[PDB]
Amino acid sequence: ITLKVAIYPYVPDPARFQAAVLDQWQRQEPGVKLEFTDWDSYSADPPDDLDVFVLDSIFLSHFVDAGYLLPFGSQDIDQAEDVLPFALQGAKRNGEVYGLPQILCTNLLFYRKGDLKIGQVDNIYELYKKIGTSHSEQIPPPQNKGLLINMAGGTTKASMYLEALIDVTGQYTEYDLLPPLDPLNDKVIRGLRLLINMAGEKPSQYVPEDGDAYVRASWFAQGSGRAFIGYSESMMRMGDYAEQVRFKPISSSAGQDIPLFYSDVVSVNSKTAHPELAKKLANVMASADTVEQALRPQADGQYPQYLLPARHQVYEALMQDYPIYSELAQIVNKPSNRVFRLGPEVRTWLKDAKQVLPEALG
Ligand SMILES: *c1nc(C)nc(N)c1C
Repeated sequence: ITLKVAIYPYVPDPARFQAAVLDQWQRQEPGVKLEFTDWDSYSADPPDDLDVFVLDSIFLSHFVDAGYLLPFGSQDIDQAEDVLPFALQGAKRNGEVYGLPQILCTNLLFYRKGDLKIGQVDNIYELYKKIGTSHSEQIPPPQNKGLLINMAGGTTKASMYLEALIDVTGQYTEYDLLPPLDPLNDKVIRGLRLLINMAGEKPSQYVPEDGDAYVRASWFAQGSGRAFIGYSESMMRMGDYAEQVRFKPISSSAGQDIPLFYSDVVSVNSKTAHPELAKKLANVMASADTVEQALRPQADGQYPQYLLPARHQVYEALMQDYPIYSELAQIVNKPSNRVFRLGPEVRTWLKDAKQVLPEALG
């Protein structure tokens, strides 16, 4: 018996995840072989021979209604009480749990220590009041000037549009029915344009030819820009500098915010020939032990990945050695937090949004 598995591809160090999963799997099932494969939910559906895999929850509704996944009954979920409540709830559809939460993500406002004025900023308009508009298109921005932020790519901008709308309306929704692309929401568009105005056009739309997703974090640590909005994982790349930066959650408006989080969940193929064994592996990949092992440094010169876990036990175990995880645990335990979900017609809607958003954003 060989199981085909795919870990989440977009992390600072996927090799650390692959080694943690293999190590933990072998402790319970040394005879069942694992064949690790490359798979991305943003540009592909689940292959028929891919047994276990990790996906971004915006695609969960589509996969469920298409008959691709195998639901997890209550007796198929290990230590459900340790999993953050909002994360567990965001993994349900048609009354069933369709995925096991592994990683969570959210943009944060990074500023340098000593710069107390930015420490008080709570939303993008207050940020604009402090740093103002960019006055250069150079890449990267001048030393200690402007905002660093990745807004390159269609789905990123489409995602940002939909998260902002929920803040504008002040009511959470899983978007079972996606919104009209014609009468576009003005408040949301003005907000997205403010971010571009603060960061510069070319700098905000830049894509490195080597595909380094954490390049803006390296520019910030070197002295570029005054503020940087990016995921928590950006800190692994900062390395030694991670201790010198400060960070806090930032809203796209003055209101109720409703903190939204991207959630990467572990699911099982409805077509798998090994249902219980597959469910056993899904639990291992999402267990507190393998996630802690994947986030911790595994060789000399290595730094923590700084990814957000979905179980309480991981934050507790990483805290002593890495005090940064204490502030991340606090952000993640807010009562109002929610998982970012999109309707069953995501793919088509994304195609349509690509023909109208760039023009609206200038
Ligand atoms: C979290 N959030 C996003 C949007 N993308 C990645 N890769 C992660 C880990």
